[PDB]
Amino acid sequence: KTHVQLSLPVLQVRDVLVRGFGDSVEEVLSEARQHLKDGTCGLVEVEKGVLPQLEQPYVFIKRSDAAPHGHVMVELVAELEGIQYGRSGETLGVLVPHVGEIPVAYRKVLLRK
Repeated sequence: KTHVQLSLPVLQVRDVLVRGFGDSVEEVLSEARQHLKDGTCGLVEVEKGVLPQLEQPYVFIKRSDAAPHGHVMVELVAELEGIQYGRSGETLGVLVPHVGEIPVAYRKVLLRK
């Protein structure tokens, strides 16, 4: 399938134990997709002071369209030193590994895969 329905655990930035997916744009997009597929991917909502507490390169989910079955359609954009790899809509948040942190909420997304 070109798209996959996912429910992403929303984590508080200060709870996150593994604060990024790796060391290159290509690695973080690779690892983010692997974690999304394996159900081991969390989402941190981007507010003032969040991104400086996470590791670059960042992986964003961004709105790709204006929402089947409650799932917002999203795609992955990476960012490293202020340059984005990909072009998409509004940030729904920043993806991080999930290693058992307790979420505050779930974000239903339809991931272009």
